[PDB]
Amino acid sequence: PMSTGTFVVSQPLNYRGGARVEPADASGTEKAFEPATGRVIATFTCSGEKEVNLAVQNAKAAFKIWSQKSGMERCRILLEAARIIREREDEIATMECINNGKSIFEARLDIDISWQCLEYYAGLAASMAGEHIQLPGGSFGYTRREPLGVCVGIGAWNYPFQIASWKSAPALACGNAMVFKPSPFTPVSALLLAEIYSEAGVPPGLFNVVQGGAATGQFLCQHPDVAKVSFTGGKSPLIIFSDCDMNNAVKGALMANFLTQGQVCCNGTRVFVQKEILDKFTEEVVKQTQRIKIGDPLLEDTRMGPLINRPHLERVLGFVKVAKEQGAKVLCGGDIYVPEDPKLKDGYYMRPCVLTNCRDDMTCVKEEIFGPVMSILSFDTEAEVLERANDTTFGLAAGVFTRDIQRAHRVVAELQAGTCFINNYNVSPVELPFGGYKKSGFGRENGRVTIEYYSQLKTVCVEMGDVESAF
Amino acid sequence: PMSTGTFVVSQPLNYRGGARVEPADASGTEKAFEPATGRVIATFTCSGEKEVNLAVQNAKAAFKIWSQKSGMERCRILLEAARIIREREDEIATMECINNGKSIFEARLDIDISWQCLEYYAGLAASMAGEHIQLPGGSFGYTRREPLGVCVGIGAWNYPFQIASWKSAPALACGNAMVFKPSPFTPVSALLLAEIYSEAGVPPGLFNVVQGGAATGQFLCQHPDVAKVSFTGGKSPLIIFSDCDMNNAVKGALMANFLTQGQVCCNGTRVFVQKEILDKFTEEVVKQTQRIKIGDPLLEDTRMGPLINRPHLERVLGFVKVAKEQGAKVLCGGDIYVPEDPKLKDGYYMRPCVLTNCRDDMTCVKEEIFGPVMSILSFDTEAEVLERANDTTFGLAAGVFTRDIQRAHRVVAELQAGTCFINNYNVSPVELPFGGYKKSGFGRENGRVTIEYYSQLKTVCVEMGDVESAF
Amino acid sequence: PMSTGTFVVSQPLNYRGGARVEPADASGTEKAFEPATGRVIATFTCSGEKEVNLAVQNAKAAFKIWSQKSGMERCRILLEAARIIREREDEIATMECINNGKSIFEARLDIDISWQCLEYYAGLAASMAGEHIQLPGGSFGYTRREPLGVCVGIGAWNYPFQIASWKSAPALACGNAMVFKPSPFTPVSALLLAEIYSEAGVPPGLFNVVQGGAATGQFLCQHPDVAKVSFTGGKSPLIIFSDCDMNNAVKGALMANFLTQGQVCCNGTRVFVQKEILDKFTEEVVKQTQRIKIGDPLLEDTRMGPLINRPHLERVLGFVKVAKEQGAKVLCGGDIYVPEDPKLKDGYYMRPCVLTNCRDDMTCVKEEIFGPVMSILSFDTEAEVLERANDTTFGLAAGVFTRDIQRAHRVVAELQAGTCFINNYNVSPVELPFGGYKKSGFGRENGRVTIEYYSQLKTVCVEMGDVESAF
Amino acid sequence: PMSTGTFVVSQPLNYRGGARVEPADASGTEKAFEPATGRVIATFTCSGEKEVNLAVQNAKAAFKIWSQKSGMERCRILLEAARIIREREDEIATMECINNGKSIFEARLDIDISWQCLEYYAGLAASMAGEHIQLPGGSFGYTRREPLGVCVGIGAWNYPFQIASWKSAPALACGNAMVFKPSPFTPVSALLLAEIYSEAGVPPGLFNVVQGGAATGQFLCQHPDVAKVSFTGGKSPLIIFSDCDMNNAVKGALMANFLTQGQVCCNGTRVFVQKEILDKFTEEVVKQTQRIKIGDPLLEDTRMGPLINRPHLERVLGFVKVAKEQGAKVLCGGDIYVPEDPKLKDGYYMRPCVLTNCRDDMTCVKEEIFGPVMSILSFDTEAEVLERANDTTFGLAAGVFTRDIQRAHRVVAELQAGTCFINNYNVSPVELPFGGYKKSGFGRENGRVTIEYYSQLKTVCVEMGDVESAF
Repeated sequence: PMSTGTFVVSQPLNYRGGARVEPADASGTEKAFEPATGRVIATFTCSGEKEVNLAVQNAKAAFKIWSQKSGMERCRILLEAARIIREREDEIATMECINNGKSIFEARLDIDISWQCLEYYAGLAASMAGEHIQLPGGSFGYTRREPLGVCVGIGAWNYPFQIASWKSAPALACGNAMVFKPSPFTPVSALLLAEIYSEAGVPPGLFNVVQGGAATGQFLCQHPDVAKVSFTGGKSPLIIFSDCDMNNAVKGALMANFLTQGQVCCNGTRVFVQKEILDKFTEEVVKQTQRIKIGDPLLEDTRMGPLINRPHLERVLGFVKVAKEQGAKVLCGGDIYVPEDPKLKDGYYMRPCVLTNCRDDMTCVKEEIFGPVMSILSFDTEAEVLERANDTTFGLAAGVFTRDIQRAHRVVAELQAGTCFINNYNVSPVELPFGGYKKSGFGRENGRVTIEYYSQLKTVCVEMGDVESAF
Repeated sequence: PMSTGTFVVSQPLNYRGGARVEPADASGTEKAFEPATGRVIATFTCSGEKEVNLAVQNAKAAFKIWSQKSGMERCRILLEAARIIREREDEIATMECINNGKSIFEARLDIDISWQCLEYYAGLAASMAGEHIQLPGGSFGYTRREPLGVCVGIGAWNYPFQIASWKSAPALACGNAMVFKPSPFTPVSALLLAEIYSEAGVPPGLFNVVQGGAATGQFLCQHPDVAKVSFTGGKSPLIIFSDCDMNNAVKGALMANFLTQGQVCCNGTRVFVQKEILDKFTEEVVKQTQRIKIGDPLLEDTRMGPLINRPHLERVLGFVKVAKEQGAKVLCGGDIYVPEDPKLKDGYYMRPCVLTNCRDDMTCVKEEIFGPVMSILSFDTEAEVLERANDTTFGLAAGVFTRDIQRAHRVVAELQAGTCFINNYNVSPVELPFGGYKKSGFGRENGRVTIEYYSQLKTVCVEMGDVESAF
Repeated sequence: PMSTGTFVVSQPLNYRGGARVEPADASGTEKAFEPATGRVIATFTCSGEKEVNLAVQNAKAAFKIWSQKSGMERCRILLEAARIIREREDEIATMECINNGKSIFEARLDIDISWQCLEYYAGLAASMAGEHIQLPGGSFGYTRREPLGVCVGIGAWNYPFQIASWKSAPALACGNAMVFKPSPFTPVSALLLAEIYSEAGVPPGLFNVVQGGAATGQFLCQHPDVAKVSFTGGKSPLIIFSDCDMNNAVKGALMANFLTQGQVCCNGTRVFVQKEILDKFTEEVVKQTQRIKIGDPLLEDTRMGPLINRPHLERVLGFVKVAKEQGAKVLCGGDIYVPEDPKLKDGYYMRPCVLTNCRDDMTCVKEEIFGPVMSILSFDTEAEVLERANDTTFGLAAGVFTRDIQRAHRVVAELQAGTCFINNYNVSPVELPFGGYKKSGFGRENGRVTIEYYSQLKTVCVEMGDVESAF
Repeated sequence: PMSTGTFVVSQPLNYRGGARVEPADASGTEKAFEPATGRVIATFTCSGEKEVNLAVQNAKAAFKIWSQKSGMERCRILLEAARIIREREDEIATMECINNGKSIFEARLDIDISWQCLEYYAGLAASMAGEHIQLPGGSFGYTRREPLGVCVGIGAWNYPFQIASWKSAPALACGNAMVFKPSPFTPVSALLLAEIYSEAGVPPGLFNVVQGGAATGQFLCQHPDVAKVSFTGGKSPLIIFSDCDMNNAVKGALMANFLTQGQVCCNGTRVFVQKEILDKFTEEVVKQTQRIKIGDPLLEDTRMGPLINRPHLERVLGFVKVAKEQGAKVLCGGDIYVPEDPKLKDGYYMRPCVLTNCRDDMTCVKEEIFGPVMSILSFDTEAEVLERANDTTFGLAAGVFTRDIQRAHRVVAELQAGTCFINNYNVSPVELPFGGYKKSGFGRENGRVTIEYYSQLKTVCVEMGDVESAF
């Protein structure tokens, strides 16, 4: 029932004690946009010290109720929330599209990851166990993972609903309360999650929302009743060898660069192509790039939406200008795009860019752009690429395309990237295990480790006999 | 063959590439003492930036060799190290006593923990595995725990050999190298571990030692080739109820206060005693305290050695003076002790102190002393104690003495302490699981969690089929 | 909308390919009853060899489809099944009462365990992973837990819907098909589960139901295409010491003996009471037993329903007759009960029995009755009870009532029972972890172990280098 | 110090109470041989019912002591046993060859796995923990893995010392005793393990040895005080595709067939070779097979020793005769071998056999020979091999040789074998994880699962509040 060019926020954008509330305090005002049209969908207040304290106080009170509930009870409520997310999926997805600009196609995938996340941690809540140890003379020791208390979740604008779910679901599962601060660019979708938690049966104040930027963030970090804060080198390389499957290598390169309008750090933007296939590959990539459907993100066939902001679009367009000044050849795009739909005339659109004759010294190769810009770097040998792509940090991903699996594993072994892809590339947030493949699951280690972030181990030792005095 | 009043360091105190070396660069000079006699056992150079660089560079080189060895090979070496520590135990324990001042009796327990710790992480090294996940169409995702590289360990003076062992054993078991900076108070024992690692078969420079203070520490933290750095409300309460086992409560109180000369934060120095037993308990506690054998730490019957240095002893005596000014009754000790052996005359000795008529407003009750000082606070009800001991942080321990186990579990539940003891109290470092009970073992969570600190998870996704393009 | 004295089966009681079917081959005929009224609710054919073959062949085909689906897809379906069980709970619970005779109070608790069980194994399906190991020279090894194929589940009459869910949920979560053979006494409720699995989206034939007894069972076990079969000394002691909480000890004794009409092996029927409290306890237990509401199991206030069938009721009454012949004093019950409601006149009712002056030589003390019969044995010392109750097997449970927790732990340590209760008793099936406490959860070991029963570990080794020939 | 043609057993071959004993009771007599010479090294008594009882009663007494020792103490003893095995390795390995006939080369590998096994389970013993669960109102539930009691380990003749170690280490690590029955062919080496356990500090009776056959085995299974018994369709295929690395494929085929004189079921004896490379491969395999050094197993350069005994050697030669009658071409070997050393003149030697023009209808292809016999079957397509090798059971292994990894993984997926090898083949016992690769480790799952086999989970529930009565 919701469409592009019509949405306007009509309710308060903070959320405390199970209801939408206006900030009690100001730390500034921000404007949220519909990137597809360039319309202001909200002029909202950033939360001040007093508003931040009301949220934390109200979450501390909920924490006391929720932490005392069983893992079984907590699981029940989180599984309900996942069911509500699943039922209201298209409504949630369209709202994320309206405010962020990603295609409905990509918003649905992010929403899926969100309710899957909830189910996973709900399951972990119901199956949590500590250790029990036997001590001589009937004595014993035991451990328990306990919540920390009020957790602060800091959002980002690229995956607003998903970052909200990903932070709250494990924190809540362990028995914590959370005060969530969305990115000021994207305030809207986090409130849908807040409402859903309430509807599911979460105690009022367990999941609170405070809008604001840096000042709000500082107030949250400095708060004495806040237990923990959950925040959110060379760029991600993609190595294409001459022996690879060309069609799959091209598909992978496009997915690596133009999903989420290339606005993510997990994007494999440094495309190293072997000299022999270099000409054939570039020809095919440009042909395919020029065919990407740009327009209204609510349209099912749209694959490229607008960029997050006008400042952001301008910054990306500046990278393109610097690249051709540094000697790169713009094969296609990197120009402002004006869509055929008149309602989209002032949207933050640009044609996806493919740059060739790229060098390691270039700032477009050295720096993360956060726009749809592919840098094609030519290479000759396996030793050369490994030497050129060594500067990759653990926090980044990497992709390798070669029919030789000895070569593939050898390249992956030497690469310092945390996530490596052989004959594929997935653009998925860092938190998601196994490179965010659809039918992957989460394994057990991801959950165990993220649970440890939102908890602490309490140890109890019960002496059944007499004390062994050294004195 | 080694005794008190005779030891003098005759070799360099830094350790690089399998040998004792002298600092290349200097950041100051320090004096290490024999606390039992007050003798200078070493005048050593604090490592400067160039010395810190040589250590990290030599360890970066060792890591490259060691990380490539199998977990089985790494286990083999760490098990040999444990065997050597076990064989050379008395020699290591006397060295620990000479520089630190703890009784031989307590030093042996710390050396036992140290070789047990190596055996544990050796075992984990041999049994480490990542996850394997199945993906549609014969594709698969998998994970590997990888070492980080060069890790920094920062020693403390209260458990020198044990802290060196505790930080280096997991770090090395993951495939990392380590540059260790002992407390400048206690430089000696870390070199015995250094030598043992070499003897066990560790590649040269895998476990390096840099002496120094804050300046050396800063150069280590600021070093770009350093992957990780492992560093070392109210104080620990002990609640004695009128229904408890008096003899066990007294034994527990003495252990909680006078082990390691009361110089640890783990010590349960805030002793809350119920009004009825208060008189009977204090009488027994003073009787038992006055019987603690003070003297040469290398003597088998010694239970109390000297304090770490003269500044620390003076600071502790200052606390006692302020306490009697604040209105506390010194029941015994808190005075400088002159041992009967003349060689021990300038040792940092004091009689263990018992203070009564203590208040929550007193600085001796509010502040951690790091000396043998017991503060006895009278209480009337269970609600009162819980309200008075609520200010305890998670990093601290707590002890409860009551014959009513419902009362015991109720008290432990309300207490915020990370380690709670029912009808006992163990003074053991926070790292040690299950309150450091002698025949406890480590369980599996401790090892798993500490391994995660010294490692990182690498994910590889192997696509067996074709790429599913969104475009 | 469903009530006692009106239900009659109107559909076939076998289930294959997503529909109810009449057995293709016979192995006899059975009659299922409404124990509350003594009415025949069904006359059904026991499955023959050809019918058993059709169900295993059908399951083998569904297995091939299901085992190829992802853990995530399997989880989705199982969570839908749990949702449907939860929605249709009262309808399932009344059906369980109608055929089995347990109170709706207990029936609801049984249906709760069933859908909780489903959710737990759905969660495990989505998080399943094998191991990944690194081998020298880039080679690697990995494991995968694979389904077995067609699994066979044998039902029991005391927990019909619960046993069906408990066996099918883990088997299905792994990727197996299941042919389920309910107890001929209770054929009805398993078909509600089979219909729910279908409704949830399970492939036709993944959960097939074959009616029959021993012959049907043998054919299933003998079948070559059946991977695995899941089947359904002294008796469970309850030790009441003179120092215990009398009211809690009485409540625990009633729960331990008269839940599920005392028709389970988990029942703590051997009640050892210390000489001093023996008189006081017996007086209170009889007073409380005589207050148990016997009647229509569909009534909310009913705590005791009828016994499974007339043969069973007669067998239990026989035990009571032998007991008074052996010298026991029937304090209350053990007599045929004729309920006030005329529609229940022909139901399998008896008054719950309390026997005193019991001896270890008595057959009522030596043998499991499977009826509401409590045997009170007097005892004098802790050493005496431990000697008299030592004959308890690991498969049984045990209960201890004492205010002294050292005594409690000492008794539990010496007892050979697999499940021990201190100051409580739960009557729960063996499969359920942590003595089947409400708000316990399942922990992680239970699920892990039961998943291992329904799966097998496949190992794959990928050689990346050259083969190291011994020759 | 020990050499071929000189060894004679001079001590009793049963072991009870920390000493070698003569069986109390008999069930026949057997002769043990030196397969290299054909000499009788022992004429020993098979254990009767009374001897089996004495061993069990003795073990039961040591269990009571050992089960009460801490996990830490058992670990210490098992690590000592591993150290003694490691020190006395060459002595144990020569004894293993003397009686079994495997090459000292392979015997040393067996002995390595043995002491590695002990270390792994020693580590698990020290780190064992149960679960702890929190229940409402301060109540709690906890689990503990307890030993079973007296376990029985049945030996095999192909890995005598290794099987003894593989069964005794997890049982003893769990707190059980074990009564071990070696294969009557190989009685000697198990006594070396028995002696070592004693020397390490194991209580007398912990690891007892009863010599005997099937009769002795039955007595052990039938014994009422025995808790558990640990016992020892087409054959293992090896698929060589035309696209593979020929030299590696040949090496792998020789390893798969001629290691342990081809006397194991894990040997990949069904060698399917693609029509194109068939001629080239056969030529190379025969060339390499003819170069295998047959002789004194104690000689360092020996790769093939004699077969276990005269009957086995004769049975294998019979298979070769039937094969050429069925139409197979003996390319090399399958003939009695007379070694140049005159002391080995009556040893059970034969030349390793290579058969070509093999059919699926042949008994040499259908049946497991347990001798050095390779059956080369020609094939044309991938679909054909998968159809011909489908009959492989889960208990068997499989090997695939192809440069195409998609093909390799596709073949491995379709194969029903429990262990699959890509571009390699390891002949290792089933118990060993990750196809028994040298620097593999055991991972965590293997140990977890073999501990569960030798233990039972005891659950304790502590009620802190009031009993919730249904009545």
